[PDB]
Amino acid sequence: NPVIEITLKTINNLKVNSPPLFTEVIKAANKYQQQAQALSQAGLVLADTLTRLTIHNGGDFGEGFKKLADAIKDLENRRDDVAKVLLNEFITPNKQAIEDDQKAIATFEKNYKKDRDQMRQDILKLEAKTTTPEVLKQQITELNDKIKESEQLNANKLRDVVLMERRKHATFLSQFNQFLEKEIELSADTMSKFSTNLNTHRDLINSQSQLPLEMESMISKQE
Amino acid sequence: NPVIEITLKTINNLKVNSPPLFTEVIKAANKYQQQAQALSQAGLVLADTLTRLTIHNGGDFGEGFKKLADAIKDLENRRDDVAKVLLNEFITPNKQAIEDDQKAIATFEKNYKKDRDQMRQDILKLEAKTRKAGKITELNDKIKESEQLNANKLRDVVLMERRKHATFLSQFNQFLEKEIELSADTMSKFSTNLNTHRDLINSQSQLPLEMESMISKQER
Repeated sequence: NPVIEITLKTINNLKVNSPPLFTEVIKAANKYQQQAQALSQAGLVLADTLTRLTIHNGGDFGEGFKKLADAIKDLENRRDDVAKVLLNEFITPNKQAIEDDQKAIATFEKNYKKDRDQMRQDILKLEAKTTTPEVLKQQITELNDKIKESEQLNANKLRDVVLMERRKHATFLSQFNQFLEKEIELSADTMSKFSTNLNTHRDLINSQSQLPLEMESMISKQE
Repeated sequence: NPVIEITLKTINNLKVNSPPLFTEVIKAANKYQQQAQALSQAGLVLADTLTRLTIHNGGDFGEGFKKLADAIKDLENRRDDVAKVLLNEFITPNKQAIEDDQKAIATFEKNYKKDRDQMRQDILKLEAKTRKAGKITELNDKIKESEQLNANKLRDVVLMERRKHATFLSQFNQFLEKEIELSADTMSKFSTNLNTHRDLINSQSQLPLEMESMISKQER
């Protein structure tokens, strides 16, 4: 029976195959998050070294260095927040969900054995409840009714478990989406910020051959 | 002489202050680049665990998992490219720049002194001269020649500092441009993933036709 076969196969997948595989994704995501924080902190140190350029270097270039430092700092702070989202919105909630689901499939399987065994019973007894054609008949149309009733249980239980699997997967994606949205946000902030620095640097680079006019104004004044 | 003092202050800054400050930037950047590679490698692992969900899970969700893993894989490989650009285009070239700039200000100072002194030896011998020759506008003029040797050397050294800072920014820009490129691809790819996920999530309570048809086939 195909209906029963897929039900059993879907049950095996959720109880046996799924929990370790999804748990590997969690471990992998947990490590990724840790490395993201590491990159974030390495970014802040870099930002600080750029700020320290402004100790002895003022003027417009000094302004550029400070502006570059502030941009990198702000972006690296936001990368940290991205890592936190992956941890708080995916890793921890899905870890809990993996275990909750693992218990839910145990229960469904129990009730599956029970309902199918209960159905086995009062079909045997309705079988073993068995001469005028108006007696054998209502014994026949009754046995068949219980079989059409058992068949409807198998199909209901197939729906129930297939939908249990789709709801598990949808929750997985729905939680992972929180990290994706924040990644998109960070990327958008990066494009917005780094373009302003590029524009500033380009004007700075194109002006490397001209003295600042407060430099000049000092030369004219000397007399 | 504010013209002269700024000149000495710029020689000192380029000679003494700047090289350790810029070297520290190179160091912090090398560390940043390495953490970026580590993050990239951890990402590849993550994309692998996602792909492995396809073994037992297929249909629409399985294909969703695959496209998610593929998206993360491409992006984390691009993050590695970005880290390379920072190393090959900024870290390595500016390391050489700092060394070269040290030789430059060294050579400059050698000639800043050599020329400034020889000027004094000439200016004294000339005021020493017309003293015993009136017993002289060339004096006035030669004095204005010094004020030109000074002002030129000031321009020269401030421009040396400007070129140094320009080169620094120009090399760093290569990395910024690649960060921007990575950000654009991230927005594009993840936006596609979100759209795929919305469809899947919205259809979690819908039994596939292949299931509905299998059920009906059992009744016959």
